[PDB]
Amino acid sequence: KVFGRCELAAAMKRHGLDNYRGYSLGNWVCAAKFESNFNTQATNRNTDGSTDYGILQINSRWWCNDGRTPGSRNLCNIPCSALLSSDITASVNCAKKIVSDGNGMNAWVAWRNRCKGTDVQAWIRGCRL
Ligand SMILES: [Cl-]
Ligand SMILES: [Cl-]
Ligand SMILES: [Cl-]
Repeated sequence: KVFGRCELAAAMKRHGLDNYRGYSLGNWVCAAKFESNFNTQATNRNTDGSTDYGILQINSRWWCNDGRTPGSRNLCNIPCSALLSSDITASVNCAKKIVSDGNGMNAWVAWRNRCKGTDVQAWIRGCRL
């Protein structure tokens, strides 16, 4: 599924992400835009052999099991393929654990490089939330 901007903002808000650990909804929408272009099916391979999965490009090195990332952890206790669903629930619950980990949303490289310190409220402008 490729979410529309406001559609995803609403789904994210419903799943408790608005101001979760202090990060306004715009931050989350911005992150998803640059991580996956709002596509729940996005996968991308990393140089170390891990893979990033779904709307928030959650990494098999730490957070999910894909059975092909030697030495990795599965801290969200889910198969990586569950992060590719049209329903964002699994990605959101895992994202809550990631963002609580210590470095906040800096865990998402695209958030740090493209969203952090920007006018993130523009991502939710005009949306019915
Ligand atoms: Cl915002
Ligand atoms: Cl593995
Ligand atoms: Cl959803």
